[PDB]
Amino acid sequence: MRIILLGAPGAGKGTQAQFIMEKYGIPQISTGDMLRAAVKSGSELGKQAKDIMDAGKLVTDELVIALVKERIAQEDCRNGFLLDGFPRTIPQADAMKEAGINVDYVLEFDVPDELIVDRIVGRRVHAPSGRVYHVKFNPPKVEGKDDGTGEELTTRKDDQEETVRKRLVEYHQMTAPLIGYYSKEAEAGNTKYAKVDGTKPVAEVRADLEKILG
Ligand SMILES: Nc1ncnc2c1ncn2[C@@H]1O[C@H](COP(=O)(O)OP(=O)(O)OP(=O)(O)OP(=O)(O)OP(=O)(O)OC[C@H]2O[C@@H](n3cnc4c(N)ncnc43)[C@H](O)[C@@H]2O)[C@@H](O)[C@H]1O
Repeated sequence: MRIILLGAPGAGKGTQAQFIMEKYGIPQISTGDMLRAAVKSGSELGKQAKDIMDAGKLVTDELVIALVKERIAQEDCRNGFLLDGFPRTIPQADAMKEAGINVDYVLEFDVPDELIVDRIVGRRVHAPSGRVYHVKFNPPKVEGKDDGTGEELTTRKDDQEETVRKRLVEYHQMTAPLIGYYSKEAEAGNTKYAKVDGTKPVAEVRADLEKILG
């Protein structure tokens, strides 16, 4: 099956992606992880994102579409995948449609703007796997360590307050309209749409999603 996760910065998409992946056995396609990885390794496809991400702005549709195409062509996506942080704009959604990439579920994670900044300062990550934690809301089993590899967790270069605020603006400008776009898609019978309350505890959000996805 094919799923799109939608919602504001910090809404909880990546956290639940992990559960959907390890549960329904489809790969997580995370544009944020992919772009960070490209920057880290200096890969020709995506190293360009470095400064853009630092400024809290969106990377060009052109760049991210290329990355997803390349990722989605891999054997492990043949029977479905989870798009997490993509599409991010209408043109990104349109490209998918032009390329014949329909999806079965669009899942919207609703969180009030006012919870976003506070929430994200607690965020810690394991960049090699893309796993994410929160020091209060979803701590690692061992303080400061990734559960799976025991490596020291880091803080994302773009998780600073000022940068989160810029991302939230860009989100409302460019990304928020995908709610209407995919709702219309659902009204046309092209996919299923569901909104979840992303203010509930992680386990409860996981439970709600299970109800939706079966
Ligand atoms: N398609 C695209 N086009 C153009 N540019 C692109 C692009 N994709 C990426 N980019 C670029 O990359 C930069 C960052 O993009 P990206 O990394 O994709 O997203 P973000 O806006 O930076 O923040 P997230 O979307 O990763 O948050 P989330 O909804 O996954 O929530 P999370 O599960 O982490 O949780 C947040 C925190 O809270 C915790 N938490 C999770 N759920 C809950 C809960 N229910 N209650 C309490 N805490 C919770 C977590 O543990 C964590 O600490 C962009 O600004 C841009 O430059």
